Amino acid sequence: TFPGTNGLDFTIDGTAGYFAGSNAYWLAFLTNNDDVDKVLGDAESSGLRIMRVWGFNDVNTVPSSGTVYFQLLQDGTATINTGSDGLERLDYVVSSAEQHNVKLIINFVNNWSDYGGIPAYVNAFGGSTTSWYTDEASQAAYRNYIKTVVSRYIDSPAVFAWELANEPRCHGCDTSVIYNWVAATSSFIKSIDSQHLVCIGDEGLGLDIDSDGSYPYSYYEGTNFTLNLGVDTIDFGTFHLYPSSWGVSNSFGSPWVTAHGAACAAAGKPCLFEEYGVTSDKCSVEGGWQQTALDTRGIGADSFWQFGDTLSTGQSPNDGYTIYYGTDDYTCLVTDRVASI
Ligand SMILES: *[C@@H]1O[C@H](CO)[C@@H](O)[C@H](O)[C@H]1NC(C)=O
Repeated sequence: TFPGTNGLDFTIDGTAGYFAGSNAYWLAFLTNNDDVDKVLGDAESSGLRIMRVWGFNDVNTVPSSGTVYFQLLQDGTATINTGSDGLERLDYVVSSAEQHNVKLIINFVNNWSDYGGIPAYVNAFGGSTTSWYTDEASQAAYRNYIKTVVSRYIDSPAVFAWELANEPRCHGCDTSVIYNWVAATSSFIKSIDSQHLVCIGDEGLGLDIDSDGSYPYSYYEGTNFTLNLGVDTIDFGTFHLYPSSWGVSNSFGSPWVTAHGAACAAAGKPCLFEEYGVTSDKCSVEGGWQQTALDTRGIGADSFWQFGDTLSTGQSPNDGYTIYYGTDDYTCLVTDRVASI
């Protein structure tokens, strides 16, 4: 039975529960299978049921030999890499997730320039980071890429959800730009695969319910959380949380979770608290957020940003948010936490 929803709860194998997960954006960019297995086994033994990974890796020129990439976007043409240093790495991750009782969230483009993103489509096809949503050349490539990836794992019970993008924004755009794109893209996915969950991947910006007046609740980044969540072909909401990056205090975080949970409840769909992080005082600050998420109606799961581990190639990436397996912060925010759910 694939992961699903039942009212405000998520389900895995047909059973409802609150699920803890993490993010490991880089998992399908490794080239060592043993390291993939270590990460997913460490997640599994720690009680992480969901892992969110990048399902994209867009380049404007072919990288060095040995470097993983999933799509070359160059001079008006897309070329998808299905070889051993292309989407076969994502294949191994899905296989390993099936062997390790981990369900994956797999997304299809970045908002940001990291690993190409909407900027790499602009470089290849023209336009701008706001026009992208409605530009024919970009959207055709994007959809073809989506169909290419979805078709690889259409029958896998290890896919939690297909996710449109990482943190899509449309700065200054009418909120209908993203809304129509969400509706069209999610309907496209459901036309290919009627059975897996689909979500957006946005940060949750643009929310009137329980607003504190601060900028994250405004609609000027192009997203309207309640509007988009009403799309029939989206199964659950996503929101992220970075107070200092956003110009707000950490005290905004728990109320941000409360406000999104209320919005999810109103929509009749679960919310995934899909990224959150601070770079210091993690146990205390993130622990507070985690408790709010467990206590809030409509929050069905959460996944901290980000998982860390020791790989054969060295420590996995440290962006200051990384919580490494075997450390005290990992005990606080993962192993203790999951055991107590
Ligand atoms: C956000 O969507 C809600 C519907 O869920 C709508 O009532 C509100 O007007 C929208 N606001 C903007 C600026 O899109």
